[PDB]
Amino acid sequence: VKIVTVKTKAYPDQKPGTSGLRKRVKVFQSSTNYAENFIQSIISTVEPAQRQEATLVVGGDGRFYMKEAIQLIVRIAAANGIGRLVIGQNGILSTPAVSCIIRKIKAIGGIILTASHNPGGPNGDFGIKFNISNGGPAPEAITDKIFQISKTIEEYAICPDLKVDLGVLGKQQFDLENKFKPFTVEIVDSVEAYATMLRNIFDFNALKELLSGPNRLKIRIDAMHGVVGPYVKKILCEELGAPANSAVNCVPLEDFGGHHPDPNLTYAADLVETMKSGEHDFGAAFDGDGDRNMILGKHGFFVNPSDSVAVIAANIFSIPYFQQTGVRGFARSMPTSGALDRVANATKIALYETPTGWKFFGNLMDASKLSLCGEESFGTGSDHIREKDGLWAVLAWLSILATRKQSVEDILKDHWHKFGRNFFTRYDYEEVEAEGATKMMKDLEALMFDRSFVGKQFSANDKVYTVEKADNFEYHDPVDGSVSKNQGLRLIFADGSRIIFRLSGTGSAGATIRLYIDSYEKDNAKINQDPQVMLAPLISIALKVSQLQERTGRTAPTVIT
Repeated sequence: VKIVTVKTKAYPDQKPGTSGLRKRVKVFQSSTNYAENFIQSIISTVEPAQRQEATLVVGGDGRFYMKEAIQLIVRIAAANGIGRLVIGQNGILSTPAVSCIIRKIKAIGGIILTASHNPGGPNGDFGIKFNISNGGPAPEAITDKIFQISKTIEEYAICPDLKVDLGVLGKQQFDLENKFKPFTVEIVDSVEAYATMLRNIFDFNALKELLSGPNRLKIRIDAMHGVVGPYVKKILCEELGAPANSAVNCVPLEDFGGHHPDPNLTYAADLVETMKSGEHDFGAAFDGDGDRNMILGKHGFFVNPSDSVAVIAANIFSIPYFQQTGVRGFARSMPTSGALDRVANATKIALYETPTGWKFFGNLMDASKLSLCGEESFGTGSDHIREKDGLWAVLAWLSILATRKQSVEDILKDHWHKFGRNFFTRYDYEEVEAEGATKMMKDLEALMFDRSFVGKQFSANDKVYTVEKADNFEYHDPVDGSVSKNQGLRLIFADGSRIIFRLSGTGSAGATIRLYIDSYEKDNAKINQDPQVMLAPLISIALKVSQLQERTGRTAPTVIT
């Protein structure tokens, strides 16, 4: 094969985010050298002398355009000097799988091809997510160096001619012009090292007895035709012996079957109506790249992502991996509820509150300060890898069910009766007109920082909301030293009830108003009723303290999660 150089005109908008360069498919396929240029930028952050002894792990969630994009990574990685590429078979490799392989084979980094929950197809999204040597996402320091290069690029190296076969397992060797070392591509099974890792984490025998045996937990797993499909079939059906019909939508489709891979009650409605009938005992779903998870009990019983990390924390020793490794720290993102904190307090194990997004988690896990962690955005994880893991949260749940021999609903009533219930909901108030939102946060800040603000009692119908604290939350990272300022408006009432405001604004379309409400409760009687009734005073109070409709006109939430 020959190494030929292509002259190129650089780009203004290729700024990689904390989740890599995301853009609608059209940008990639119609814009001359868009992809080619970004791939060559990623590769160019790798210093020349290290290219030969290096192995990059490549692979994606399976959406449209994944394939010739991988074929681009190959020819550019090859001309560029990269010694070896370990690609999942047929390009498939889930996000938790790509971290697990990087970490395992001691690779320089991976190049995951996933637009995560954002849809796929000809007119849907795409994206090049770069991860680094520890298996986690590239840090700001690295993402921006990719940015400085994407913007100033003149020419990229390529082997036009080179075309590997993604279906065939095993090693393929190619000879590059005037190069004394061959370029090695290596096709790995997509599920094997990942299931091998899971095998030493969990007790697959206890589980096999639970899914196969006389008592047979009748589970229902929907994979929304995303990357987890193979992994669900292989690990739950073949190895654990789950009846083949337990796995729904487990075949990788390019457009995810014309739908959104978002694991939430709204988007994964199909699974939820099927779960309503009562046959099944357990249900669960995952997003695009499968590092997110939705847990469901008999008849549809929604286990809130916040309460969930807290249940796995309150039964963590039921898992073989925690019993031999030890739990050296608990953690969550600030908008996520206080349920994990009622568990974390009971123990002399550290608890960290952090801004939204894995790097925060990642840094503590590398600093050996965190073992189990969660998010309210349907995210759960541990230090076993360096990204979140959908399927690992479902299996931790099945291991608790196996040890406990209780239904999911009873597990939550026991949790809320020993720990107390943090009622939680989330109001997504989509895209508003800039000027109001900015004002409301400012008036509320002026109101919240007042000399007479704290100590004051607020009320409506039942509970008295005495303000014990107030601020606009910022974080000082203990590891890379960064300070993430103004992360969210915080309202803290003495019993534990909170209200968080998160303004994800864009000088492009408009600005998102996120209303997060954590309402704690400890009464034996008040706990078992519905959250919308139990949170209602605190929901209106949020509107009466912020004076929400007053500067926006918005009545209802676009999405309730």
